Amino acid sequence: MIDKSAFVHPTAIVEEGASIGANAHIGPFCIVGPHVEIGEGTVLKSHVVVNGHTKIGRDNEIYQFASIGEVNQDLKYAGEPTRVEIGDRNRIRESVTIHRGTVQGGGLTKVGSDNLLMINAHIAHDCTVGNRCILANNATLAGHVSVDDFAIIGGMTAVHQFCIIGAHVMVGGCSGVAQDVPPYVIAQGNHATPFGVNIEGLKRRGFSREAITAIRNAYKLIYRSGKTLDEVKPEIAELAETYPEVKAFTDFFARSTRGLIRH
Amino acid sequence: MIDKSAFVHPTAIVEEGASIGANAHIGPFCIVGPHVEIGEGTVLKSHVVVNGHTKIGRDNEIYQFASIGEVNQDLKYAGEPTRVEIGDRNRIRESVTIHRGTVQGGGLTKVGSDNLLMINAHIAHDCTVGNRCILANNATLAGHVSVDDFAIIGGMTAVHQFCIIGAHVMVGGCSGVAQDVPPYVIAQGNHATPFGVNIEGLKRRGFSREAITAIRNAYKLIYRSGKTLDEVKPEIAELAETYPEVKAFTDFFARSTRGLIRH
Amino acid sequence: MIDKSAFVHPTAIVEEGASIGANAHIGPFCIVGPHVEIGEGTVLKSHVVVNGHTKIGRDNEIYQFASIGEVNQDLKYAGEPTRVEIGDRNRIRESVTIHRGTVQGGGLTKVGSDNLLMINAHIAHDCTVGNRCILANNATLAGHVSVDDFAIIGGMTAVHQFCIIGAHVMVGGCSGVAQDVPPYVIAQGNHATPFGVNIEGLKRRGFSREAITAIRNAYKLIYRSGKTLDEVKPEIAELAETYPEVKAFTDFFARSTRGLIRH
Ligand SMILES: CCCCCCCCCCC[C@@H](O)CC(=O)O[C@H]1[C@H](O)[C@@H](CO)O[C@H](OP(=O)(O)OP(=O)(O)OC[C@H]2O[C@@H](n3ccc(=O)[nH]c3=O)[C@H](O)[C@@H]2O)[C@@H]1NC(C)=O
Ligand SMILES: CCCCCCCCCCC[C@@H](O)CC(=O)O[C@H]1[C@H](O)[C@@H](CO)O[C@H](OP(=O)(O)OP(=O)(O)OC[C@H]2O[C@@H](n3ccc(=O)[nH]c3=O)[C@H](O)[C@@H]2O)[C@@H]1NC(C)=O
Ligand SMILES: CCCCCCCCCCC[C@@H](O)CC(=O)O[C@H]1[C@H](O)[C@@H](CO)O[C@H](OP(=O)(O)OP(=O)(O)OC[C@H]2O[C@@H](n3ccc(=O)[nH]c3=O)[C@H](O)[C@@H]2O)[C@@H]1NC(C)=O
Ligand SMILES: Cc1ccnc(-c2cc(C(=O)N3CCOC[C@H]3Cc3ccccc3F)[nH]n2)c1
Ligand SMILES: Cc1ccnc(-c2cc(C(=O)N3CCOC[C@H]3Cc3ccccc3F)[nH]n2)c1
Ligand SMILES: Cc1ccnc(-c2cc(C(=O)N3CCOC[C@H]3Cc3ccccc3F)[nH]n2)c1
Repeated sequence: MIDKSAFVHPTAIVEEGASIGANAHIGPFCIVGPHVEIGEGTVLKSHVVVNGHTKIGRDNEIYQFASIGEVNQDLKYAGEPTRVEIGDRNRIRESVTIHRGTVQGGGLTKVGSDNLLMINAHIAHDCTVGNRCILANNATLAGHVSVDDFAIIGGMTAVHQFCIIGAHVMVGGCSGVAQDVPPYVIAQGNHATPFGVNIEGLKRRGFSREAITAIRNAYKLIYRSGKTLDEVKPEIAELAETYPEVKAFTDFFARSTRGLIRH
Repeated sequence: MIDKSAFVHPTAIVEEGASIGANAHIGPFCIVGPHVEIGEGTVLKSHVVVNGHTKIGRDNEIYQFASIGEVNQDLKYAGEPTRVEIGDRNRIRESVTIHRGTVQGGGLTKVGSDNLLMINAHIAHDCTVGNRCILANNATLAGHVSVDDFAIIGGMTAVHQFCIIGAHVMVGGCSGVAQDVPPYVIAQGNHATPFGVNIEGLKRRGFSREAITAIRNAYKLIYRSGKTLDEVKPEIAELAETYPEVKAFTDFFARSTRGLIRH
Repeated sequence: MIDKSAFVHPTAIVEEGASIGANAHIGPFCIVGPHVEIGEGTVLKSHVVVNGHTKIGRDNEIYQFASIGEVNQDLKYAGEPTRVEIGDRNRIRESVTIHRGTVQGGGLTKVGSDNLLMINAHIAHDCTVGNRCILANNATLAGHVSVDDFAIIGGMTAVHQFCIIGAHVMVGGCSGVAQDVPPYVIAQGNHATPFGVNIEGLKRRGFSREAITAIRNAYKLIYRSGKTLDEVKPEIAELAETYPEVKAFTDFFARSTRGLIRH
């Protein structure tokens, strides 16, 4: 159902069954498939393809030549009716691609809210992007990658399948990420290695002096103490008893499957 | 001539003289030039530009915002009527570009069959891509590059002009290839260097234990023996007398013009 | 005003107020905003978006899926009416993006004449590109970058914000530029470092033997003498008293804000 207050350009092709919310705008030469839902106030500028079983939230801005919901590039995919979910107030720039999930990977590619996906960023099948993230130009996620809240990935950088980019991470440009990046960490290189705590990001986001200190101490446990990760996990959990921000490490360790990036 | 069983969307622009085969599908807002031939069952999803003297085989899937047959980026090119040939059952993803040849380089850009060209892959003028290859996102070939059968090139990787990517090669992501890559070799880095035989690929493709052993021994001759390439060529040819798979090296050496990638 | 000799395809959407010059060509499915000016003989092939306060010169060739004048990606930008200027005889290839300026950065993104911007090159807000430059595929400029006359940037290479790529520079592919590159210098790597004078480029462009020698001597002052930049500046200025080509260094030093790339 197309809301009576939505605008659908006469050259756009919105297939019967698509749901277009109030005050949405479907610009010229857009294609919107029959299983697409576009939330209130979302704008497709022009020349946008949205198809598949794809739900898009409110107040998104999707720029020309983006492809949202499309068949993924996993050779295992065979046409099953998988899904994309995109939240609210995202800015999805020219030529961005966001691909539907695979049955094998759980069936869902998900993007949260308030993200900035720059030109030609790629969100592969079964990726999970959180809130307030930035993918710079040509930042490329293989399948099943997690980009956690507030994480930022610099231009030309690619991430190997299943890797986790932890919350508040900053990955430099021109980098290649092959393992998991703990929350709060700066990473750079080919392959990417850790370069300390993203102190400036935490400062700007209202983390206290005490919390940043505890996070730096947890970083030192992981990377400077010389202990094994198995040894430091209970020490990090102990630290989190006083500084709850440190629990992000514990939660991340439980999800990590590829080991941590290391010097 | 447009086959009576082809579908041409009313918004597509197929110029008189284009040949569109049985059960092909030309989606919305596609442009097809008058010297284009599109084979039986091939689909142009939407927003595809195909022009030049360009022949496309059967059962291809070409995704939105791809540009096939276009004027190449070689400053030497002056508008001569050069050609593109594309085979069968390729998957050519969003924003892929495949450019026509140059007179100077032989007049022909060629792609075989059963290839997967991921988002924004670039096939420059006078390139030759074989069968069953994979170019991952943003993989970029300069002019005159050969990508031989079954070779795979990882995301963000670029290849310098005239280089050969040998059969069954695996080039990692985030790499820059400046010299020729012998068949069966894993290559990675900036600039790319060899990292052994692509054993897993050969195993999956039905190579025998004996053949893989011979290929590993030829690899050692090239890279571990410490001899010159001129010395090892007859030794590799001798080995190929028993193990025909090793002849791939001989054939490659004869085409190689840039020297081999080396540690 | 649309010149009576301009061609505007019936499927193109040229908003009232756009200025389209004599013998310009606006191809199918192009969108041209009301504050756009397109000069005599310029061609938009098809599927081109041009908007914003954007002035484009004569005899340009702009290929499909390019976005010229669009809202920039700087989170500081808030919709102010900033500008793009593009000169004459540029070749702007598929998927190139050129974004409008920011008030904070001066309000203007500028491109000169006779440039070749290859597939998916990115010109960010407030960049200044000169004349006769080449950006290869996926070459990506952050905001406020200067690319001076005749400079060339190889494929997959990105440039950090505010950096200057000096006149006649050659930056290799697969590189990441984080500081300023003096005129006449070859740069390569991640991060990019200097590799001597671009002798072949200067030779082809009519620089004299004496001028190239003086430029090589200025390069040695900067990078081989072991002196500080403050010491070498008057020595370079002294050299420029005889060889005016060396004044390019002086002019560059005055603009440089990020320090020079260094071994
Ligand atoms: C420095 C870091 C650089 C990172 C660069 C990342 C670039 C990502 C670009 C976006 C891609 C994304 O949209 C799709 C994606 O990631 O799909 C894959 C899917 O996430 C995965 C898991 O579910 O499975 C697949 O990847 P795998 O590598 O696990 O696939 P595979 O095991 O089927 O191997 C694919 C090909 O590689 C060959 N191969 C494999 C291993 C080997 O050792 N040698 C070899 O040749 C093999 O013969 C086959 O032809 C999937 N691929 C394919 C081609 O099917
Ligand atoms: C770590 C590896 C990274 C690899 C990255 C590869 C990225 C490829 C992107 C796709 C490009 C492809 O679509 C087109 C292509 O490759 O064309 C060229 C064509 O394959 C070639 C051969 O036939 O000839 C040309 O390349 P060359 O480098 O040989 O050209 P040229 O000799 O004319 O030089 C081009 C410019 O470089 C300048 N130059 C050259 C040499 C030098 O030492 N310094 C210098 O400034 C020279 O002044 C001129 O302005 C062609 N180029 C141009 C710009 O005309
Ligand atoms: C090896 C070299 C690789 C280079 C790769 C370059 C890729 C360029 C791709 C094209 C981008 C271009 O079109 C737009 C652009 O460059 O805009 C920026 C604008 O040129 C700049 C100056 O005017 O300002 C901005 O960059 P900054 O990095 O200065 O921005 P910021 O200080 O607002 O920080 C942005 C985010 O980074 C976070 N941050 C910052 C610093 C830090 O230490 N940690 C951290 O997390 C911070 O929380 C915030 O969410 C602008 N960005 C944003 C996202 O607003
Ligand atoms: C020296 C160095 C080393 C590695 N990388 C860089 C580098 C990377 C970006 C870049 O991609 N950015 C996108 C546009 O906003 C500007 C910037 C913001 C940003 C930074 C880091 C990660 C994600 C981001 F969004 N700029 N310089 C610089
Ligand atoms: C550790 C490491 C080092 C270098 N590179 C990598 C790396 C490269 C890719 C990648 O580009 N792929 C495309 C999507 O399918 C997944 C994968 C398949 C693939 C691998 C290699 C070459 C071509 C390919 F198609 N993933 N990790 C990883
Ligand atoms: C060995 C090495 C190291 C670093 N980089 C390379 C490398 C880079 C390009 C490339 O991007 N080119 C675009 C297409 O014309 C061909 C070439 C011209 C060119 C060269 C350098 C800078 C800008 C350019 F336009 N080819 N090889 C090679």
